[PDB]
Amino acid sequence: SSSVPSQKTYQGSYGFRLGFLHSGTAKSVTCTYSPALNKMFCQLAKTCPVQLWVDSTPPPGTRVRAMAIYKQSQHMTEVVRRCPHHERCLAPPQHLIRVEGNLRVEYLDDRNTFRHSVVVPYEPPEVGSDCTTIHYNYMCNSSCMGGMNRRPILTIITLEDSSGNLLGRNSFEVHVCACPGRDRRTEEENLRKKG
Amino acid sequence: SSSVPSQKTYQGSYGFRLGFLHSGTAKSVTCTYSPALNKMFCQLAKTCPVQLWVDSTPPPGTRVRAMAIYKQSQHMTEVVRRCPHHERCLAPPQHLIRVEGNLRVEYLDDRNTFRHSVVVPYEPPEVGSDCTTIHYNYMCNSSCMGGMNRRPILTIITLEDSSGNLLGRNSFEVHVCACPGRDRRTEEENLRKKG
Amino acid sequence: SSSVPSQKTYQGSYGFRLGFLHSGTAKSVTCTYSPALNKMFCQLAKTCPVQLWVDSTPPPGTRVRAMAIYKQSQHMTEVVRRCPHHERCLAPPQHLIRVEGNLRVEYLDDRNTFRHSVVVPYEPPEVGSDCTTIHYNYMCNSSCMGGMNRRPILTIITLEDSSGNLLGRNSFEVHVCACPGRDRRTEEENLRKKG
Amino acid sequence: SSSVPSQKTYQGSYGFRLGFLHSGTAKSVTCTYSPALNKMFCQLAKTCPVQLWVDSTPPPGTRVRAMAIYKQSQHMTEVVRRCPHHERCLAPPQHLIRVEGNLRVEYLDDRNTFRHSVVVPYEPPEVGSDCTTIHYNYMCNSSCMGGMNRRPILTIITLEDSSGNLLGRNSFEVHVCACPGRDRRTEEENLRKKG
DNA sequence: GGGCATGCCCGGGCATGCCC
DNA sequence: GGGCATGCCCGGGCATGCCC
Ligand SMILES: [Zn+2]
Ligand SMILES: [Zn+2]
Ligand SMILES: [Zn+2]
Ligand SMILES: [Zn+2]
Repeated sequence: SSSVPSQKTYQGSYGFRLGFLHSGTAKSVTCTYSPALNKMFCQLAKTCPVQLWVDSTPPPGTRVRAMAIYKQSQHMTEVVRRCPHHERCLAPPQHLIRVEGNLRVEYLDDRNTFRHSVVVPYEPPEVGSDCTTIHYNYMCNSSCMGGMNRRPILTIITLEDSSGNLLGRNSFEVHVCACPGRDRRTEEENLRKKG
Repeated sequence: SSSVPSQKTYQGSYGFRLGFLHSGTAKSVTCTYSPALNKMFCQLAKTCPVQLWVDSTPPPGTRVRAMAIYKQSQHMTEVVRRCPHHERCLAPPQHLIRVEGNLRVEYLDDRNTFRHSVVVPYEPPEVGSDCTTIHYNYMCNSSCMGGMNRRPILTIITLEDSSGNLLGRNSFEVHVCACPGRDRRTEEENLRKKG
Repeated sequence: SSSVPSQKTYQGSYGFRLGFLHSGTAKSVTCTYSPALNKMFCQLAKTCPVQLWVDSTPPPGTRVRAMAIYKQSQHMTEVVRRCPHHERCLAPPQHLIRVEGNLRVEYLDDRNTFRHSVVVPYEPPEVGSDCTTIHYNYMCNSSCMGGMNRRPILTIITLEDSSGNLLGRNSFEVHVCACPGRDRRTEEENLRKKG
Repeated sequence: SSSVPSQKTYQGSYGFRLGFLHSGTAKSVTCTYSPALNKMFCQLAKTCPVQLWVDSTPPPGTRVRAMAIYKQSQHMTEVVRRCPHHERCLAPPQHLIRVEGNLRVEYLDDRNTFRHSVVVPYEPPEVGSDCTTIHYNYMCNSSCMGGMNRRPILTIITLEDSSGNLLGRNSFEVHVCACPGRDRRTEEENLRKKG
């Protein structure tokens, strides 16, 4: 059995999709999302709100899981972990991705694949709104030595029922950096000029 | 009975064929496939994704075997092994080909032919995709002294049922090297100018 | 009592001084010493030869101690350590400075000051030469996150008798980096243009 | 105590010096010596005759020892060994340097420094000649992967009495290669043009 | 002996954490 | 927000085992 989780978008029978909030591109804005690149640019240990959108309401007991994988083919089979520095200085210190502001968060270390994930219960949007927001946190920069070490990652968000069935899957690239607005504008300019 | 395994393409009743991802020809790209040559150019100990495509779904318990053989007639009967340097510094150290990212990988040392092979279970593409990707690893350069020693090899991929029936066979040439982009462009140029 | 060791040059009654071998300024030469800056530029985990010169021969049992301290006033009281990444992947893993090629090397963790040092016996130059060379090793880049973190250090070399009397002291600045030739030429140019 | 043996020439009270025979510079001559570079160019596993010259006859029981060390500073503390390939395919297989045609040859693995050496008894030149020749053999190319790996070496010849006293020391650089005449002419031309 | 292929050295230059 | 320093990617090119 493969230890590499799928990243292919699966909107599923519930119409599962992600949403992200517009940001305003200061050089060091705390987070900013590029629709053209399907890529979040954000700062380490700071809030990265992700919206959950569904056409049909999931069944009770549905869970929302987040997992990071390296985007490039030569690194895909390597588990994404926190670097030794940020690990040394609740959430186990080896986990890259945290969820803030949720009382039912669980951190999994898969017994077979060794991959990390963080799971919270799915809550339908309150009577009166269109989506559900999760406050994620990335605890390393993409550049961290001994961790992501300048390798781009994807975050895989899966909607799963209590029985474990995959109900939906979406993914976005993440670049954790000191200056999200600068790096977003640079990669988007490179895309237009040399893409 | 012959100890030289067949390399002849046998697409079989299941329409078995291999696929490879386009790469972009940097001089030292980690892997790049040449369709004109049916030849993978890749770097040692780095991921080499190979796609499995089928027209019909194989029965349960189907396995996928990979095995290296020397391409040239005068070397065909010699077992392809890891060189002593890379052998010394679950995969046995003598095996050239490894599979990354699979929990059910098996390494075989044939009791009679002494040939090495690595086997994983066949998994059908997930509901929502067209092929299955295996992450292969070549643990020597083609040039390694005491190993391949600058001799070209073929990788033979066989689809086999649990009973051992050959369901399909495909093969591609491999050149493991420091600069796959350079060597691919050089051989393709030699093919055009002097082939 | 102060836990900050002295860096002031004390050539002493034995005429103790340090020497360094000229290098040739390739961009990524493994080590190169700048006399104008009294500064070694070297690569991590690679040999950095340091010459011991004396006018008078030290008594038997003399020892040679090396110790790193931060050069800048605001960091001087912080112990120089290996960063967590290089620590994790006879020399204790927390020590920045190692000595290669000596059978009588000792690594000290000071019980009171917590500072690290590495000591070898002093050997007089062999009948027929002018100095004694010690092969030092710096196990982090100056830029290492969670370690030196881009802060310049000094290496303090003390000649001590077996009783612990300070016989001599010398020091040089160290910049461990990927391209010692580039960084040396850049700092020397900044010194000339704006020093 | 240092584990790096001295390479400094010590002609000593017996006037100890090496001699080498003129060769004639075919591209692949089996061995050829460059006086300008004090450097032997030779082929692997082939005879490399070295002459021993003395002004005064050594005492009975004098021994002749040969030992290889890396010439460059960043490799000097590493023991010079045979590569895994030539080790796998009398003299222990890990030893680079052998002596041919001598019935009293000894191979030492130093218990403390781990360095290899090969020793034969010193014989004075027969009544009627000026020097004594030893037939050395280098069992790897300088290029061998996992061995010298393209790093230049020195051979240190020491004349020692039976008690262990150093009587004399000389050294020459060695380049073991397929084409000694080509590589000698190339390095000598580079010396004139860019030295 | 002439010349090719290939592992790796080499300097130019990019990206990114952080000083200013 | 502008700009510097630095680890490392990148293509040019050298050296060397071996084919011819
Ligand atoms: Zn980190
Ligand atoms: Zn190998
Ligand atoms: Zn470090
Ligand atoms: Zn060898």
